[PDB]
Amino acid sequence: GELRVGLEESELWLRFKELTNEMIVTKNGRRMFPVLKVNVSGLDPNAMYSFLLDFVAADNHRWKYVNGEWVPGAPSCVYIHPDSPNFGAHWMKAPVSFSKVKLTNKLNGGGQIMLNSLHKYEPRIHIVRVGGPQRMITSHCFPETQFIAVTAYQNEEITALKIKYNPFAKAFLDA
Amino acid sequence: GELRVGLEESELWLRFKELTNEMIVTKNGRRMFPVLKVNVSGLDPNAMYSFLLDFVAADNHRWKYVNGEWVPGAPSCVYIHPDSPNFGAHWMKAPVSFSKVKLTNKLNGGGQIMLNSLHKYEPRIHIVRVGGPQRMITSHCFPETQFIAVTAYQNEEITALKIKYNPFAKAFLDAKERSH
DNA sequence: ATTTCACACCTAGGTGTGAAATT
DNA sequence: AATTTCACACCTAGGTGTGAAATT
Ligand code: NA
Repeated sequence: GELRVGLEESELWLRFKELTNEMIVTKNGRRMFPVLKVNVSGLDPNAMYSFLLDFVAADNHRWKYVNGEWVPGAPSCVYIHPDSPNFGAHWMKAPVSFSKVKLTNKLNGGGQIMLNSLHKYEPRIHIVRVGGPQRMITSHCFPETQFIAVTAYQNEEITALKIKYNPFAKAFLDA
Repeated sequence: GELRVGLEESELWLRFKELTNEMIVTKNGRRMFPVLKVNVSGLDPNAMYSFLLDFVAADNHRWKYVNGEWVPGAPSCVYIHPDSPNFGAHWMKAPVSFSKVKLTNKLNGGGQIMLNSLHKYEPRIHIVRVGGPQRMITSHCFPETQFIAVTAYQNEEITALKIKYNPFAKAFLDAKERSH
């Protein structure tokens, strides 16, 4: 196939993956960091597509953080990228960033993807053809972006990188 | 026809309009206030459309504000609404607000609309069918939203209404409510 | 007469913190 | 004790008119 989906900023994602990544989930929705950003080529530049994001279990068991390490102890709803629907040229000319998806531990509203806390999840992206002869769906999972949903950060080394890179955490970037 | 396009918050618009509305233009682009919003019905909920905004000259005069009144003394580039392209159901389920369009006097390529200062303009919206059997471009002009592009507000009565309704001007609101 | 621009002051909201609540 | 919640200080990000200054 012509389609090519690449995870942008993989170096940054692997820095979090190494220490086991954590994404805060809140009742009101919490943005991800790092932000999932995808590079796409191979779409028809003049065809219409919608990008979808959901979250798949990365394993089967509940997780627990004890003594500085992670120990064992259903697919989410889908989020539509706010640029959808759009032509393939739009999706290809710049990386598709899911900067506005919010993760939550309660089904309290729309636009927020509910996650079960202390479980490992893998982001999965779907490219949906809009108005073609037939339905085209492609799935793309990125192992580098696996994480455990938490209500509070467990590994402080993750907290440090979150502070180091998320501009919204700049006030804590003193140390 | 089936299509129906009407202006949201027309009452607010006509408050500026009967004073002679004014829109600041800057080098880096200035958002409009009030924001142009339209209610759409009659579109095919499953067909694809884009919404386009441009500005047509409301007359041939240059304009001048002297002693508390206005006096005599080419269509713009088009702004594509950020929700474009989208299904008719998306356009119809809520007003189409052009809250992010920026008006400038120095066209420097940032997606902003260059206008001529001290000229009178009328927002004009275009609904364009996206990838149908054939073209469909409608146009809708809203006489209520006519305005004069300015580098600085001339009519303080207009400035007061900006301060009263634009929440980004809230810092000046209390002193304005104590006037007259 | 007209345009420019740094500025204070806002809207709007995204961070981790840490005390507290919940279990 | 493990986990969740929440008000908070502190930021990013950027939209206002003001009025002193600059430009014509
Ligand atoms: Na400009």
